[PDB]
Parts: sequence; C-alpha cells; structure tokens
Amino acid sequence: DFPLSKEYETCVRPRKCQPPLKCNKAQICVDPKKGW
Repeated sequence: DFPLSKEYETCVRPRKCQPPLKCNKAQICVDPKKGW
C-alpha cells in the first residue's frame, strides 16, 4: 500500500512503521537500537 521507511523519516497514519520503531509527534520514528 505505502512505501514506508526505517529510522528517522516519517510515520503518518498510512505510514505505520513496520519494524520496532518509535515516533515522537512530528512523524519521524526512531529507536536506540539503530539511529539516535
């Protein structure tokens, strides 16, 4: 359906982070596992 991405980038409604990521509020998605 959607392209989606990993780490800091975006995670809107239609863009639900597949992997175990964590957003903030401005749609970014991230985690201590990989990124920061």
